[PDB]
Amino acid sequence: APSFPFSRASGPEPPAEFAKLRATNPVSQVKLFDGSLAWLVTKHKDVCFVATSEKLSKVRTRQGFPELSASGKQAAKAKPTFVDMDPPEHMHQRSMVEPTFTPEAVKNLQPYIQRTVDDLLEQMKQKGCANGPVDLVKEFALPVPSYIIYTLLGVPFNDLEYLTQQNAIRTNGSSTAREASAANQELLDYLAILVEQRLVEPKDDIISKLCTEQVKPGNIDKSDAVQIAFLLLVAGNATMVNMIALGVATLAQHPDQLAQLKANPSLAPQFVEELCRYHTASALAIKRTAKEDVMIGDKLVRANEGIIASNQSANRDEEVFENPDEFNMNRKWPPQDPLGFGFGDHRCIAEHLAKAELTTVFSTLYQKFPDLKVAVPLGKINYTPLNRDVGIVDLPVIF
Ligand code: HEM
Repeated sequence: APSFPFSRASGPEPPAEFAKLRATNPVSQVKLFDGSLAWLVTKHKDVCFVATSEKLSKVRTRQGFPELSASGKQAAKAKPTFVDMDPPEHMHQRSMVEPTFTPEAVKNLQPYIQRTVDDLLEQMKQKGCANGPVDLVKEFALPVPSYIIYTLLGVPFNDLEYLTQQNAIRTNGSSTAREASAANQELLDYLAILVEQRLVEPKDDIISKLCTEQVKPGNIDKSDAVQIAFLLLVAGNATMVNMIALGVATLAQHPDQLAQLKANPSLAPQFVEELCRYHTASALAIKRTAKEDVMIGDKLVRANEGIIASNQSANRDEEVFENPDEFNMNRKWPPQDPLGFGFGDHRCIAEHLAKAELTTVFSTLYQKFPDLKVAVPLGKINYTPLNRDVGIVDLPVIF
């Protein structure tokens, strides 16, 4: 049983193991850091099965759950939020904050997403590059998703820059465990104060809605509200930052596509669709434990055994996506859903918001900076460690 997670074949590529497994052993056992075993599912149809089967559980207190790291096993001890719940608890809590993320709500949020992007671009422009290239991640990819979610949660404008920096420290590879936990506790402390404040004088934000609709009636307590707000903040932020950076690098990598996008920003939506399929920046979030025996392919997964369903592999499944390893914004899409945001009840709560942010970014970036260019050989791009999810640490650009 090979050790898992696997390492990316190279900076921008997925682990080489998946293609081989999809062809010769689509459902196989892998070995986790603690020596335990787990079933790895690599085919699109099977990943969808795991994501929706009622015989599988997301509860991390179940023996057999596939924790992939030492830290993961520790976090599994904290009280759970909806990300780690099964029905009926799952939707009972998730529906408390879903309103803000509906397709309709996100459509109404579009002008705000656009002004946020426009302002950040203007700041990056007036920040010039006269004395050298700028780091597109720090100056743009990081603040876009950060300012948006923080603002949606209820954070005041003046605190955005500092809070964006602290949240980044949580996941920065350079941060020490101490600095990471310190930033973590700090954000939690800050949200606690926001909840106390909003309980007294509610405003138009997620935290206020939680306080008024759930804390006051007694449906959840203050700490619960804090944890839910924290989940929404930390869940997909770092992924959003990486997707934006990955998007720019990909366009640099494929001049033809960039030319087409520049000529027709209306293609932004399809570019984003292909990006979320091609670069599956969140590939280790579909995990379960079997509540009872379940058959998947030619394998029997016994009760209490763990399962990891790779949506990254599913997104390269040649049986669903023709020429899966080719980035093609003009790709002819199959009836099957790409799985960059998961599948089933747990499907990313912010999928529509995420796509709206990316679409806004790629329909505006090259309009503002037609000559935007990565100011370093593409082969030198600073990617996240190969043993981690795909992403980019920093990206020097000129425009
Ligand atoms: C391009 C960026 C993003 C990607 C690629 C992404 C991907 C994912 C994936 C793969 C899952 C697992 C879904 C499943 O269990 O099937 C997920 C869950 C989740 N994401 Fe995201 N996400 C992104 C952005 C966001 C943002 C912006 C937020 C925060 C506002 C967010 C909040 C969450 C939450 C709370 C869950 C858990 C949902 C549940 O279990 O019910 N995501 N995301």
